[PDB]
Amino acid sequence: CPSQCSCSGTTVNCKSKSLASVPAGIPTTTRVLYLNDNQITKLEPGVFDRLVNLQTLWLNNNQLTSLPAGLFDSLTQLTILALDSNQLQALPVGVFGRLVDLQQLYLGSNQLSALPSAVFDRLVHLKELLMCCNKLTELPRGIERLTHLTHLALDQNQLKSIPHGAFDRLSSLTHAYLFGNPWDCECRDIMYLRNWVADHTSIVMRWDGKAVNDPDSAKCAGTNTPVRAVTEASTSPSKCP
Ligand SMILES: CC(=O)N[C@H]1[C@H](O[C@H]2[C@@H](O)[C@@H](CO)O[C@@H](O[C@H]3[C@H](O)[C@@H](O)[C@@H](O)O[C@@H]3CO)[C@@H]2O)O[C@H](CO)[C@@H](O[C@@H]2O[C@H](CO)[C@H](O)[C@H](O)[C@H]2O)[C@@H]1O
Repeated sequence: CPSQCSCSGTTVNCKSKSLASVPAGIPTTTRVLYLNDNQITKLEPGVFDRLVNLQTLWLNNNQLTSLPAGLFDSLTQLTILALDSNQLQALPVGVFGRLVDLQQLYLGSNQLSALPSAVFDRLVHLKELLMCCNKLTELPRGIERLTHLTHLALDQNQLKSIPHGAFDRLSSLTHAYLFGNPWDCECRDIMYLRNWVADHTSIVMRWDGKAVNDPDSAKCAGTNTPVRAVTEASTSPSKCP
């Protein structure tokens, strides 16, 4: 056990310990690793290579700005990875490529404006993808193939539309967060999101400390009128960015 942390069973608790770096002494037997709520500014390559039994890894609420390539490649049994509330500016290609059993991925509250094109291609069992509070301008490629998603959080980004058909195979969705985006309702491309929301009013959620069903929470930029109320006649292909 790291001297700054407490350990019990296969759980290592390094949460809220004012840590500036990942401490030594985490047993290779560890299955749950709390490193959240610290001041970790970077993760060294190979730091997780020894921890092949991890199933849940909490790196949220730190000061991470980048991740080295291959950082997680040994964590083949990982099912939850939390990276929210950091300062991640970009991700390397294949950063999640080996996390084939991952079920929950937290990326909200970073500085991401795009993702590598194949970032989710191997996450065939993913159920929750929460990426609020970044600066995304397009739906990341690959999300349309995460057919097992129950939770998809895209709120508080910079999305203007959703590519046609992107949500149609996400038939297990129960929670979709779309508020806080500047949806461009004069552009003809908004019609897919409009049509999809109108058919899935029960799964569009707002957030006041918790999920609250609100299909009007996806709002048009400027008028702040509901996206699902847009008429096609009011839109035009020539009014798109
Ligand atoms: C990894 C994760 O669960 N992230 C979500 C985040 O989790 C916070 C929540 O569990 C609260 C519950 O009290 O605890 C916070 O942790 C505390 C900790 O308990 C304290 O002892 C001390 O250490 O400080 C930390 C941090 O303050 C967890 O961080 O909760 C937020 C919402 O508050 C979620 O973000 C929302 O996600 C929604 C989709 O699910 C939606 O997009 C919404 O807009 C987001 O705000 C994190 O996903």
